[PDB]
Amino acid sequence: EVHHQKLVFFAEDVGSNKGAIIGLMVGGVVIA
Amino acid sequence: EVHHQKLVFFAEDVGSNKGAIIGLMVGGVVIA
Amino acid sequence: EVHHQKLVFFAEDVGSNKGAIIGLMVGGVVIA
Amino acid sequence: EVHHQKLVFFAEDVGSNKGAIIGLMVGGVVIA
Amino acid sequence: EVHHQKLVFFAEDVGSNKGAIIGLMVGGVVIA
Amino acid sequence: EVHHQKLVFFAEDVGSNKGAIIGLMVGGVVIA
Amino acid sequence: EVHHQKLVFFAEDVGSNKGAIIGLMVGGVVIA
Amino acid sequence: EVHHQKLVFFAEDVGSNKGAIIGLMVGGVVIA
Amino acid sequence: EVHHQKLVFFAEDVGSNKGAIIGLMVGGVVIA
Amino acid sequence: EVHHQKLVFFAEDVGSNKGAIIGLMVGGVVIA
Amino acid sequence: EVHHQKLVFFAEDVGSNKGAIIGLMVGGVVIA
Amino acid sequence: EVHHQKLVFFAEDVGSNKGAIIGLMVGGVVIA
Amino acid sequence: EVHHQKLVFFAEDVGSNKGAIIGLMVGGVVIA
Amino acid sequence: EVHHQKLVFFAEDVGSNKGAIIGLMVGGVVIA
Amino acid sequence: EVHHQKLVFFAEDVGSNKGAIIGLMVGGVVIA
Amino acid sequence: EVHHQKLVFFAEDVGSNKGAIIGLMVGGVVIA
Amino acid sequence: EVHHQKLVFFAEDVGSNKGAIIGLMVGGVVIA
Amino acid sequence: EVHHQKLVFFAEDVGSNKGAIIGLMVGGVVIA
Repeated sequence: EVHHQKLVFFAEDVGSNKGAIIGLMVGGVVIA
Repeated sequence: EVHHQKLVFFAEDVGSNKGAIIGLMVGGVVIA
Repeated sequence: EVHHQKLVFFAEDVGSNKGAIIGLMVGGVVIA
Repeated sequence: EVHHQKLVFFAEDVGSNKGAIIGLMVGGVVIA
Repeated sequence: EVHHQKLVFFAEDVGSNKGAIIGLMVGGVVIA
Repeated sequence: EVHHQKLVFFAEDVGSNKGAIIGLMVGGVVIA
Repeated sequence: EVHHQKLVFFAEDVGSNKGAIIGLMVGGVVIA
Repeated sequence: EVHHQKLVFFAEDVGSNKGAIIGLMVGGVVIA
Repeated sequence: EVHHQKLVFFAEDVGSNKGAIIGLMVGGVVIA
Repeated sequence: EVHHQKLVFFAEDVGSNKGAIIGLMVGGVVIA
Repeated sequence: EVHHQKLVFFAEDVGSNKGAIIGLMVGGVVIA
Repeated sequence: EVHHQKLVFFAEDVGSNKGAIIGLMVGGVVIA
Repeated sequence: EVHHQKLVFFAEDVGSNKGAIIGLMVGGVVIA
Repeated sequence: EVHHQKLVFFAEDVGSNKGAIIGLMVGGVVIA
Repeated sequence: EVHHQKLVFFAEDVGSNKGAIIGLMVGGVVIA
Repeated sequence: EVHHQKLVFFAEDVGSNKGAIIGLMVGGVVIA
Repeated sequence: EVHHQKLVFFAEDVGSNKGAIIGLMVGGVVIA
Repeated sequence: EVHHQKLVFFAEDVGSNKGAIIGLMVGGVVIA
């Protein structure tokens, strides 16, 4: 029982979130 | 089941989420 | 041969979800 | 076995959130 | 409880967050 | 101790956070 | 005769935080 | 002058924090 | 002068902080 | 609008190619 | 190269293409 | 402002290549 | 043309290349 | 021609290269 | 705004190279 | 103001190189 | 009033280079 | 302090190098 690459983003309870972008390789992003 | 690679994004209870884009390779991402 | 890769997005008791997408290879994305 | 990559972002309870972007490599990001 | 590369960001109880960008190799970033 | 790399940023009870960026190789950051 | 790379920034109770940038190699940085 | 590296900045209860930058190599920094 | 690379800065309770930059190589730094 | 995302692994005039695998999200890869 | 996503695995005049696999998502891969 | 993302593992006029693996988010690779 | 983020691993006229592993986030790589 | 984020591991006229690994957030790497 | 993130591990006219490891945030690396 | 970030490891006219590791933040590096 | 931050490990005309490592912060380095 | 930032480990015309380690905050460095 062992993990290697643990990629968790916002993996939990949340109330209000605006503008969520997840990407190892990205570009040109505008969060209004 | 989670083994070695775990790619999760906002995997849980949420109240109000606006704009959720997940991608390893992407471009030009705008959120209102 | 066993696979140890896992990929997923938001998935649970959500209240107000507006604007969601998942893509390993995709460009040009706009959310309202 | 000396490979252990832990990537946890916003992995917890939160109230309000505005502007969330994650990516090992990116280019050009604006937060409102 | 041993980990080689540990990457923890905003991983805890938070009230209100505004402008959060995580990226080992980022460029041209602005937070309002 | 151990020959490992641990990175932590904002991992505790937080109230109001404005302007947060993490990048070992960042260039041009405007935290308003 | 030991060794370890520890990097902890802001890991406790915080109230009003304005301007947070972490990175070994950072160029052109400005906070308000 | 050789041993483990313990990099710790601001690891306690704090009220207000204005202009916080952490990084060995930093060029051109305007902390307003 | 010490031997171990213990870089500890502000590791206790603090009220209000105005301009805080931690790093070995620093150039063109202005605090308000 | 659509951004510009290129993903090239190899080019013409290869010659002797022995072992070439490409995968944005893949696990377990052994090449002779 | 263009205003879109272009994933190039191989090109002409390859000569000897031994061991070629392309998959956006897949686990367990063995090639001679 | 203009932003683009270009990823290239190799180029033309290679000659002889043995053992090539590319993956944005993978785990467990061995080359002979 | 102009480009912001460009991940170049190798170039033309490489000649002989043995053992090439390219990946943003991984864990567990071995080359003969 | 504004190469903001340019990550080059190798250039042209390589000749002979044995054992090459590139990764922003990787771990557990071994080369013969 | 002014900035530029340029990183190069090797240049033209290489010739002979063995054991190459490039990574901003990595750990546990052994080269023969 | 004008600020930039450059990071060069090796230059042209190399010839022969054995054992090269580059990383702003690495833990546990052993070369033969 | 600062120009910029630039770091160079080795220049051109290196010839025969054996055992080389670079990193703003490293823990546990050994060269044969 | 308010001045150009140019860190150079070694210059051109190296010739024969063996065990070259560079880094602001190093730890457990041993050269054979």
